[PDB]
Amino acid sequence: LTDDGWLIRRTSVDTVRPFDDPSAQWMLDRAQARLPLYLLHVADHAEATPPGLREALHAQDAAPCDGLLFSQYGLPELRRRLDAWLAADEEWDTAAEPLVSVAWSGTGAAIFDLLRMLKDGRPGPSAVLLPRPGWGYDMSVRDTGHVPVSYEVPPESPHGPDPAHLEEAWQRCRSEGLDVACILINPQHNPWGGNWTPEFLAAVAALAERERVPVLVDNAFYGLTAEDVRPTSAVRLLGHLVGQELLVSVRSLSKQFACSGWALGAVAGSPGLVSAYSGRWRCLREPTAGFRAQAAMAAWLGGAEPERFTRRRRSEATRHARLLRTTLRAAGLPDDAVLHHGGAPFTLLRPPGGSTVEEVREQTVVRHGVLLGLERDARERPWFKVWLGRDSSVFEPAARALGDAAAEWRYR
Amino acid sequence: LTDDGWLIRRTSVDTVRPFDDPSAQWMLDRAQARLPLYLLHVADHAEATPPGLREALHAQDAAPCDGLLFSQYGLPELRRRLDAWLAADEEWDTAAEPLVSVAWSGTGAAIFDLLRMLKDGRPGPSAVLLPRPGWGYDMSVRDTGHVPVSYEVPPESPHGPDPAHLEEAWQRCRSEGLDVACILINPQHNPWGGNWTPEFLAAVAALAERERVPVLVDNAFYGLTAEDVRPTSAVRLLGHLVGQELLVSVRSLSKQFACSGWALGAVAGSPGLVSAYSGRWRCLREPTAGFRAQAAMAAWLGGAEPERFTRRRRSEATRHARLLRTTLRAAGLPDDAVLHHGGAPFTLLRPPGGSTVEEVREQTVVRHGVLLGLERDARERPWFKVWLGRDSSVFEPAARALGDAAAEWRY
Repeated sequence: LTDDGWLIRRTSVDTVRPFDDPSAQWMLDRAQARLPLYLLHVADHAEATPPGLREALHAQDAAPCDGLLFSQYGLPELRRRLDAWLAADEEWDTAAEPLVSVAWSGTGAAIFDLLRMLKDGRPGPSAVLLPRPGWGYDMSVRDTGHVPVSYEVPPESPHGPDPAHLEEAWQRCRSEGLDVACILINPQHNPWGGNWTPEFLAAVAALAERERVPVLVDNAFYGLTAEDVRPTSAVRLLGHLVGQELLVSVRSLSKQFACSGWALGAVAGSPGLVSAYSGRWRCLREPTAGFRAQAAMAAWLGGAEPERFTRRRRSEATRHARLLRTTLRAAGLPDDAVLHHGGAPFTLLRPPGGSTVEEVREQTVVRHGVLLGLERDARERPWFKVWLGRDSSVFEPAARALGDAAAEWRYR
Repeated sequence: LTDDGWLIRRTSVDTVRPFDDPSAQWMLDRAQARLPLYLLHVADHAEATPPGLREALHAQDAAPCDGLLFSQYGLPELRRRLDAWLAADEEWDTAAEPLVSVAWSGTGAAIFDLLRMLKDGRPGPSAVLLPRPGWGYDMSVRDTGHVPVSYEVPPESPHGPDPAHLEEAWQRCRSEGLDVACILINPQHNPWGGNWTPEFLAAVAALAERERVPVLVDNAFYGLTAEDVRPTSAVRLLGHLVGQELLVSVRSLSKQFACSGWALGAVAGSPGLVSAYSGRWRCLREPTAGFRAQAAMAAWLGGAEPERFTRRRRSEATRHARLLRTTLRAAGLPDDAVLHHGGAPFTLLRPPGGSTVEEVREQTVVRHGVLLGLERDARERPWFKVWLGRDSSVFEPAARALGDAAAEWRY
């Protein structure tokens, strides 16, 4: 499990094309050739679950736990664990009175359900303010009936956007005649890894309060900052929006805790928004599924292994950022072509000048097995995105292989 | 476990109201009093999984299997398994060339994604033809931008609707100026338990072909007919629509195989519709989740237990329909107040005349612990729906309690 070929040979090889993105074939060809493959382009930890988690899944054989459950909020032993755990972990305002609900099919799907909820009763053209680049929010915005109007997040900024970026996007809503339905923020940001500021959050809150527009917080990486980076807690700083029906946060558990297949998460915030989400806008569409996974996670999350695993992941993200930096320096990259902000486990690489970046991307897989992400800034300048949150057993050889590849890159 | 109170005490008791339907409180009060509770209103088998299925989850510890998958169609070992299994079980037309895809968050959710895919590119008002009553299709139709235009399915018909019912619905689309986007059918029908006819399916196919409208088949209960009832196979009879991009079926595995929490199912049919569903209209919304559950179910489906479990469920459903008929005759109900058609595991009870049916429904829980479903026909006449697909360990005491309740009813 020191590389990722096994994952593609099992989950991608099929008698149908597994997806039509060009990277699908790059990954297949590398994996089927049984050559080392390193997937640094998607933020997963597929190589292992945390200690104790699979055991917790098996322990739930003690009682029947594979039927549908009779709560629109998820399994109560999980829901109340998340309420306590999130309030402590994110340092929620004790004077706010939020409601917490389980999401059991992915927080991207919870965002979709939240956005279609906010389209209800809105005949007029509507906008969602969202970061660009963002983690797949754009299609959920379009598919739920809104216009995506993005605010720029520069890759170079260790703190992500500034209020001026939000204002520019708001002014495009003004001139396009689009009613703003939601402001979506991602303070520990995928893909750039910025840690967003109280300044920016206050600008978001002021716009929310002025226009009566809810804020949607994606906290997937709140718990995965670098060791020397204290995450900005948007729910703490925006606590006054809870009682105004202007705040909902979503936070995947399966990302931080290396169980992406279980698709468990928390939806929390204003009680009207969250109760409407949970029943009307989620449980009419999907079943009350995930009984066993929720019970296993309630037992696991209530114990001692979550803190140990989180501390491990944050120490790895820090060490891997440092190892990538020195590896790429030894390969000949200039210091300023390697950025790591510590708000989420991503390192950003400026691709070598003058080559077609998609070609460099493919040749890195073909020649050395490493698949990186590709993002672009507001002027379409390309950046490679390197996910750092793999176990060291995979990241150490992946880093070495990327060092081999980057020595073939020309920096002038 | 010979009742259901354990399930409500674990999954409904909380510091928030679990849902605002009045039945939530009836269920809580009975369960929290630790008096026998029998949930016969939802088609689940929460009391137990089939032999070998939980063991299959353990066996998957042998390799890492809790990350995201790199296929928009689900885990290949499951998808391949379902393709072969469905083609044999439903006797698909060997001349058709369908595509099969895994659904991993519920087939009601797959229907939602299919319906919103069919709204794409349609500014004009559009309709979905659907049965009334149906299993929750109506809100997916509305929430994906269509107008629900229902065709009547009479509870009394052991074969469900006739072509005239479909035509009446189509004519309402015509007079309202609604463009038909989809015809949804449920041949082994929830809630009435009819087994729909080749006649009706032929009328559906003729309408689909004439108007170029895809058919969406819900086959949740295809494998759960009574012992003496061969299910009508819509995909077999509609095989010619596959190549025309006019057929998609959805089939939950988790109902038949008593693992509803795993929310695994199959989406199958026209390759353009199914590939567009799988990627564009599902994987941009949902993560490629369910690795371990899909792997466990693929392994389990490769053994001998699934066929044994299915035979057992069908035997139980048939025995339970018989036991309810005898129990309710002894309680004083007329024969025409107790219907079981055998197309799915439901018995229909006509409530006592002159009582308020929601009151009778509540009092049956309060006094005897039995929760029945409530449906109505096209003239709003009420019927209780009794789910039969529970283990006998639960159903036998449930039937005794329902007999006790029904003896208090006036016929």
